[PDB]
Amino acid sequence: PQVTLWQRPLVTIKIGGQLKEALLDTGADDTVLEEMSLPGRWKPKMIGGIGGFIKVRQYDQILIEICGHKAIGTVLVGPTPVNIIGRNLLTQIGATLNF
Amino acid sequence: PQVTLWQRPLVTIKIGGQLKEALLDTGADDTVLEEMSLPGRWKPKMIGGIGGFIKVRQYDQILIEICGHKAIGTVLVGPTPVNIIGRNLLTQIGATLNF
Ligand SMILES: C=CCN1C(=O)N(CC=C)[C@H](Cc2ccccc2)[C@H](O)[C@@H](O)[C@H]1Cc1ccccc1
Repeated sequence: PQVTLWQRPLVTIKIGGQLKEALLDTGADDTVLEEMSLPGRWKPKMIGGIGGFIKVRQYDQILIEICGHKAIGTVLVGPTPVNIIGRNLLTQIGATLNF
Repeated sequence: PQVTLWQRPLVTIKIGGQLKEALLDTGADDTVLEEMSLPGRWKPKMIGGIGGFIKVRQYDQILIEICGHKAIGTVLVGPTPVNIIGRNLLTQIGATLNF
């Protein structure tokens, strides 16, 4: 859909069987979701924001349905306040920005 | 234009007669800018982010030109790694997210 930006662009995602809201974020290179339980193995990596660097777990090959469109990619879960869908998935869902 | 999200959506702003490069960021509610010289009539504020809080100077009624659309709004200057155009301005250049 076209989303305007008078409101936060939130979408439901279904991930790991769980349903969440998540912010569509063209500013973020990566997708980071708050702690939740995901299956599979995983690695520790850390990422920056404003404010500073949080430690996180890299999960690869993980399947998300984002607004129902589907996709697989790396998710980082860790201490965010908001679950963020960043350009690695926004690209598979085919998102664009138009001005 | 239409920005595809393979690469970061960087754009040039002219702000206070200085030329910067910034990120069009749909997940940020405000515009925050690295430290720079502004005509200093401003207030303390603190914005939150990933990985912590940072402390910013709030200026409003700043004219910004973000591509040749001028937009006027509140700008938070402060210790961010990257200049970020958030939704308060994007709505003013009319930007949309689409998929
Ligand atoms: C990867 C996420 C870090 N990040 C943030 O820290 N902020 C903060 C910007 C205001 C919000 C995400 C956010 C929104 C609301 C609450 C918490 C986080 C932006 O929307 C994100 O793109 C991004 C901007 C950024 C890019 C590169 C280096 C530093 C920062």
